[PDB]
Amino acid sequence: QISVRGLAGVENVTELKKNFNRHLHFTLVKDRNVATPRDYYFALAHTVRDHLVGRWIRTQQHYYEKDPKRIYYLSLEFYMGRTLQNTMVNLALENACDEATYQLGLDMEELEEIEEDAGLGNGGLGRLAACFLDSMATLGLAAYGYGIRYEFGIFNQKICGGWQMEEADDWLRYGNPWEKARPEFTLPVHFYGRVEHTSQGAKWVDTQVVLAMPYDTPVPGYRNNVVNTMRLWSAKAPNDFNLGYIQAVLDRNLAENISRVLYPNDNFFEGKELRLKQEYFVVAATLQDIIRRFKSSTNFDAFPDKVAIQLNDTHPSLAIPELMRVLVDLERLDWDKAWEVTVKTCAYTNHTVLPEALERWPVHLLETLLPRHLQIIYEINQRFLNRVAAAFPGDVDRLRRMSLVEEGAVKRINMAHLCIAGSHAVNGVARIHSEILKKTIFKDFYELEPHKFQNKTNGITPRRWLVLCNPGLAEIIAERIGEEYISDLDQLRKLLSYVDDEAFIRDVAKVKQENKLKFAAYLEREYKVHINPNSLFDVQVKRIHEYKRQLLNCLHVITLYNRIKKEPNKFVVPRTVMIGGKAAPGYHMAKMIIKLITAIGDVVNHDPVVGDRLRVIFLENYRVSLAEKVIPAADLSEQISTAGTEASGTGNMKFMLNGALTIGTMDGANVEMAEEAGEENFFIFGMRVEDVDRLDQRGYNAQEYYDRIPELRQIIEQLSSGFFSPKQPDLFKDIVNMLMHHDRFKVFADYEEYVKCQERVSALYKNPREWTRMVIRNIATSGKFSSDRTIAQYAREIWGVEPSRQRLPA
Amino acid sequence: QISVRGLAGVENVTELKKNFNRHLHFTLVKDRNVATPRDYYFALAHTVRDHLVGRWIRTQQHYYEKDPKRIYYLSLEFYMGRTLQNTMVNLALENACDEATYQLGLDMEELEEIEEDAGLGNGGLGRLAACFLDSMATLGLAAYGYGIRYEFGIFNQKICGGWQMEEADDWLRYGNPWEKARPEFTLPVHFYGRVEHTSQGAKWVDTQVVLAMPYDTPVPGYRNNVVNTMRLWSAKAPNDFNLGYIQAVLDRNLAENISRVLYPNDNFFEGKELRLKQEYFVVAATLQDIIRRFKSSTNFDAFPDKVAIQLNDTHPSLAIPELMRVLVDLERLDWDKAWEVTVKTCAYTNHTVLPEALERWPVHLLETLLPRHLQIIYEINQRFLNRVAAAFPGDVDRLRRMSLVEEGAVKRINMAHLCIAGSHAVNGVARIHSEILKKTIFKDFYELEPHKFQNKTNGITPRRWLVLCNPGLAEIIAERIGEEYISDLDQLRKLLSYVDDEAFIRDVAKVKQENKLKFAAYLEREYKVHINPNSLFDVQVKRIHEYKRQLLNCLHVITLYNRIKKEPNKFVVPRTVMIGGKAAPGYHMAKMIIKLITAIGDVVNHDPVVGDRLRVIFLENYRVSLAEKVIPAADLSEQISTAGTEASGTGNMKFMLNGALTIGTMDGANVEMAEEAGEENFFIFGMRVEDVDRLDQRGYNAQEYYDRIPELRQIIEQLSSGFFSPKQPDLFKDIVNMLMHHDRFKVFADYEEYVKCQERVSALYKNPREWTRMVIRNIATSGKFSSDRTIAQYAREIWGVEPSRQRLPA
Ligand SMILES: O=C1NC(c2ccc3ccccc3c2)=N[C@@]12O[C@H](CO)[C@@H](O)[C@H](O)[C@H]2O
Ligand SMILES: O=C1NC(c2ccc3ccccc3c2)=N[C@@]12O[C@H](CO)[C@@H](O)[C@H](O)[C@H]2O
Ligand SMILES: O=C1NC(c2ccc3ccccc3c2)=N[C@@]12O[C@H](CO)[C@@H](O)[C@H](O)[C@H]2O
Ligand SMILES: O=C1NC(c2ccc3ccccc3c2)=N[C@@]12O[C@H](CO)[C@@H](O)[C@H](O)[C@H]2O
Ligand SMILES: *Cc1c(COP(=O)(O)O)cnc(C)c1O
Ligand SMILES: *Cc1c(COP(=O)(O)O)cnc(C)c1O
Repeated sequence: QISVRGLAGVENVTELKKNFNRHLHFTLVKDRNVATPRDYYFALAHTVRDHLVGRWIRTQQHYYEKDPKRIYYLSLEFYMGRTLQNTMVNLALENACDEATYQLGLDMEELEEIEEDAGLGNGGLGRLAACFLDSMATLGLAAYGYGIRYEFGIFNQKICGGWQMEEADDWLRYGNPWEKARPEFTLPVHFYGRVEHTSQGAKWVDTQVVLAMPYDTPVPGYRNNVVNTMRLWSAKAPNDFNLGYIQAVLDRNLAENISRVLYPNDNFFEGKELRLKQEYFVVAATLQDIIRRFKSSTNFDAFPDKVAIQLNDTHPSLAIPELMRVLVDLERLDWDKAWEVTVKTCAYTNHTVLPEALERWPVHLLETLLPRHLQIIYEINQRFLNRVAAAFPGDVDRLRRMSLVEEGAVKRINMAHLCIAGSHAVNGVARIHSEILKKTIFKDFYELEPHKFQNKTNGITPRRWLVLCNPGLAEIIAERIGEEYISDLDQLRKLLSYVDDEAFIRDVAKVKQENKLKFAAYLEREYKVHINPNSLFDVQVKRIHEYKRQLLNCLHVITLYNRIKKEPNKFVVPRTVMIGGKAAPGYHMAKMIIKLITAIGDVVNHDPVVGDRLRVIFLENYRVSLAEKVIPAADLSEQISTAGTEASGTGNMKFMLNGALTIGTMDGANVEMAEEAGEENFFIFGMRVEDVDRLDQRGYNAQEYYDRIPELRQIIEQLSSGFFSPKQPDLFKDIVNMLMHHDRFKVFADYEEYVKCQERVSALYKNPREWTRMVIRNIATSGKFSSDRTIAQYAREIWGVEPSRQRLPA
Repeated sequence: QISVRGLAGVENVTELKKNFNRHLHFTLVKDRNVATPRDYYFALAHTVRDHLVGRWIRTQQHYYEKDPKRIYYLSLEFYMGRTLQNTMVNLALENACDEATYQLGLDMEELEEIEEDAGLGNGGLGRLAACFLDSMATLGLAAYGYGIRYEFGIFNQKICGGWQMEEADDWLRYGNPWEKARPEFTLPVHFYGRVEHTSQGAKWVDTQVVLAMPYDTPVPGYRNNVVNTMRLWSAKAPNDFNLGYIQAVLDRNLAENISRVLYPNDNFFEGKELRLKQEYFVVAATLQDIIRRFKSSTNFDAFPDKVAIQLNDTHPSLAIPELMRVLVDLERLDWDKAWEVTVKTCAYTNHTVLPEALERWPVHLLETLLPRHLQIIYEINQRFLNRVAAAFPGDVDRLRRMSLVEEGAVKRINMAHLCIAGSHAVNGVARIHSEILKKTIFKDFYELEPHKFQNKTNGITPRRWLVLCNPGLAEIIAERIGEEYISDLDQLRKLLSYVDDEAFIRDVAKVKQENKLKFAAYLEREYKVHINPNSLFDVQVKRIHEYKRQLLNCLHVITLYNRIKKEPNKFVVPRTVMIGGKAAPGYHMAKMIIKLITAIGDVVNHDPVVGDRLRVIFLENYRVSLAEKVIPAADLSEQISTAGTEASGTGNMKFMLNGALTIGTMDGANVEMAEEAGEENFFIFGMRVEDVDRLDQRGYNAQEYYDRIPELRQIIEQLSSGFFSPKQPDLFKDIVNMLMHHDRFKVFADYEEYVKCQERVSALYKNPREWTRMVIRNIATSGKFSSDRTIAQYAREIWGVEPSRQRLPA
């Protein structure tokens, strides 16, 4: 059909069809008379994975021969989504497979919808990991993702009576065709025990063993024939484990629990033992692998020339004391040399602002679980604090603040402090966030080692997030400027010369309208609800969090509702307001916000006076595959975090790329997005970071806003009085009480400027042509936010390797 | 190489080779430079399973079109062993694959040794199930095996310091290439709840749901293109299960524990809840499947014309009340009609003599776990006892003895009683055992319903147990009489006309000698121990059990040792005595016997005066694949159970087929074996059943034997005094004490006649030609003990179906 989806050669289609029927028969053991859509999807998945195999083997072979420096991306989360379409895009098979399946009487789009998301992440951090792998493979880097193969990913969200219920994400039930088990590369991991000191140094003994079994998933680069590896570890009990008989076998589950389930907290630290086990497990098994591969090229001076280990937040911070443990206790390097090697090898990305998201592990946990690592951490602290004392003599307070050990009723290790000390590079994930790291939470560290601190602004892969999810927009762009932009997104600037082309204006608005029609129909088919597709699609999708201020949005929505009721016969620009996102199961307030959203919907969507002028939709089970559908359909992107709380954001970027205007605070990458597009082409409102700091000094009194803003007071009274909860009048008292007395995120402070700015959005939408010209200005300046740019900067400025766009042979 | 292994056509070999390299690449994702023997085995396994696929699909298709009566073999155990060689034998691929692998530079025999046993059974009962499936497929019956896919089969046995240690049998670690998951045919199974009575009848409510997910394994018939199915169920938690969050997900393991582990007791009932859950789980899920298939051909009169359900002992006895529950409560048939259908559908094979092996479930367990089933069982009992009262009026004692409910401190359901009442046929597994069922434990039932009681003497499949394990013997037989005997084993009688052929005598003894050489070398390679292969191979392999009297054998062994020491310079026929078998983990006495065996070995095998004249070897980890090696290597088969305790035995048959003479009691199928071969051609010793009964009436006094037999007294004194345990003098006091005061199996009573009969064995072995002529007489009359004969009798006399030897099209 469309050009960026590749060729459908007659040989190619014929071959795909015969291999599809071979797999249906031999692999699935079905005949065509009993197959279901699910079988057809599996037959297709196996057919496509076949084209990965040669490329994967030759790639891994090439890395063994050339021996380049190897990048290890350690993360506890990889939010991969579906693999089938991405594989077809990256191998230029999409049209051929479409054609092949079409001649077998099947609709490929319908088979694609059968694939489960690999939901091994919570949101932004996990998804960044996934975009990174894609960009690492596309830029020909010898890169490996390492993590945990959780049996259960992020829970499936049901809404029952307007409340979130959680169900186990049994993503492996039907099998994962994209993974290859490698039980032959199974490795031991140790826990508990104790430390013996000898003449020949320290010895970690009487440990419990858990086995780590790797599953490899291929990561195809974009049309370069590169296929990198994502290796995920699974926990298995040793066979002499606990070894009356029956109970011993059943207790194997205690060890295997380590890889059972993803912790579902977004920007929240929960200090549980099982989580610490998860962190050590991926670190211990990964480092053994790294070292094994290094030794197949007794001398570790070259280690940092052959190995970069990137830590995705502090979650794998134990890689630092583990690398030391291996080098000092097993390889018998002296401390100072081992440490040099460790620092030159490791680099730490911070993804975190909020104090309650910083990992601070109680010492008694580390003492029991990882006794040698705690000895090593203490030794790191002492040597580190000795350098602080020498540089800042007499500054005893600095010593207290910089210590890796926090004093308290419970002593804790500050894993962030461990990462800065133990890494040659520390970066944040957007310019304003990297500035905040230097000015506030890591000021002291910055003053000691200024050279370590960098910025690497985040990005998203334009393969999944343009070509894949929005083929029609990719196409009209490729019509004017060619295909090359897909791996070089800066080329979208060339679209600025089409900003006054009537035909391009028509095509951009046409694609948007088709995306809306298609998403609206998706809502009817799968969830029986009727949206006006000529309305403005106002969408806020991201995890449910106080700092992301879904509640500010709710206040806007209720304001529009009250304005319509006061003046029912006045014209207003119609909106479909859609909010979606999961709340962490233990976050009471996030769960209340979801409930308020659905409660608002029940009032607004059933008011006859409102008509189709205002609709409020809670989008259930927000995940990667739903993002691929709703983001191309959106007109307005809501990026409305309180200034200084969103480290970067990446949703923001996905929307800019996909033809929606942004309403947002000067937070995270919003700042850079506005700077790229021009402030005139962005709906910026509200407090800056500096304003928030001024408000904090004089004290945030929410009451002042309630007293001065009648529209706002009206809303608080409706919430309190049970306008939105007739049967439980007091349902939302916790929301009111928090907004009035304990709002860390200053929702009321931004309320007035948000409502005003929302009016400017409405006014522009009234003028389709100028709306669309502004969209073009956004798409055309979104180049910077390619994860290819991000990864090239990581490669050049941290890892010391040169990216490449040159294809391996096919 | 040899003829019964099929053709190696040039097309066929070329094709096998290319498919082996395709699977190595595409399936295993390896290149030839990094593959290990294990990869090669997997590539071969996938290549061979490919030839099963067409046959499996067409077979299952044919059964849907022809709609024959369907046989359901329900068992908690299927002791399958390895699948690769059996598949090749049954598809006539063995020589082609040999040739294909040979030209790739690989040794197929070495790849075969990499396959794990599927050890989903304890011994005889499980293995009979496996032989049955093979014979059902070979005889073209529309037959299905149903059971549980245990994650852990029978434990691996290590000997440490002469003691059994158990390790978890992680048979699935590397994947099972022979199974196909069918998660799409997942079915619910209910537990707990309670019963509500309504107007519309009884309702089972508030249940816990466990899902049953089927895995299908193909069962190829012998060269007929039939491929039947073995369907094994796995337990999965529903996704709303237990649904803080983390703990709920971890507790899914409670439900999945149902299919986690095989209970490792041989002829012993252990009344645990988890075992009862296993029994209901396979029954509930299987019956849903049976019924679904029946309904795709509201009227159940035809059900018994379209369905036979065979119960492998009482383990799936709940099929009877479950079938009633479905017919009465869900299908709303009246009781009497449902019952008729149930009786005509079900048939019960008893495998059990020993009182401690009979299943008697406490009522309080059934009350909690399966409340409706208990109501139904009680209703069955009442109606059954009403028929007893009418037939035997006034015989109140008979009522007590025949009740399904046993009265006691704890009330119990006698599952055997439930099976007789609820089945149209009840059979034992050898003539003498079926006679004992009619004369003692089920006398009362026999007098009520004489027509229900049958004999079906056991058998073994000559494919695994001759062709596969002993190709050289198969070949010399095929040289004289052709190939047809492999599916018609009665044709071995034709070998009687070769009993005085010098060339045949030479070939039979040659094959035996080659098997011994090969087994001896296997002992050196894998277990570093040096056996004289010119010695007589005296072997007793079977589970460790007091009733099987390994201890009698030990007494013989110690007697030979003491005779050598008394008269060191006298000639004796050299022996290698090998005993192997697992003990149940909780069976203290079985574990002591193993220890005594190794203790005897430590004395005898290190005595310089003994030389290579006597060796005692404990064969570690006895299992199906070890049986395939040692049974062809044996000269003397030890079948020495106390008369009346071995229901049948099947080891006995495997040895007769493979060219060993039998020393045995008139127990089990030993009686029929002797009758077939002639008593002159068998080493029969010891008490008959009648003798044991006489001894029981007057009282078994072990002391009398100890006082009258000096040789025996000497042995008891050595055991007591620590001759065999120098560092722990009293180690074996529990063995002595049991033999002297509490021997249920009357070891001393058979001692004298056993030693005498062992002397006759030694004397015959001194005359190779006459030894071998006797072997020929044994092999030649072993036809009856084919499981093809057994299954044909089940088909004709119980299931009402006609077997067939006609091939499906290829
Ligand atoms: O989406 C994100 N999640 C986390 C984060 C931080 C700490 C955690 C601790 C425990 C568990 C999960 C955690 C997740 N940080 C985020 O990283 C994205 C990628 O840089 C940024 O775009 C987001 O602004 C930022 O919020
Ligand atoms: O389950 C399996 N997955 C793959 C496989 C093959 C190629 C791939 C290419 C790309 C990504 C994933 C891939 C996975 N091979 C399989 O290995 C199992 C263990 O060896 C076998 O039991 C399966 O029959 C076989 O199908
Ligand atoms: O090998 C056998 N195991 C059992 C058996 C009986 C009751 C059980 C109860 C619980 C668990 C396992 C059990 C096993 N019976 C046997 O069946 C074989 C097949 O008919 C016979 O040849 C054996 O003589 C007989 O001993
Ligand atoms: O793991 C698998 N086993 C088989 C399979 C195919 C043919 C067979 C023929 C006979 C016996 C067993 C058989 C098993 N197919 C597989 O199904 C998985 C689930 O659909 C896929 O993920 C695997 O990639 C694929 O290899
Ligand atoms: C990109 C993405 C996120 C991160 O979005 P933010 O708006 O930056 O919080 C979260 N979840 C999913 C499913 C995504 O695709
Ligand atoms: C045949 C067989 C048995 C049964 O042997 P008996 O001597 O009848 O107890 C037990 N275990 C294995 C491995 C077998 O192959």
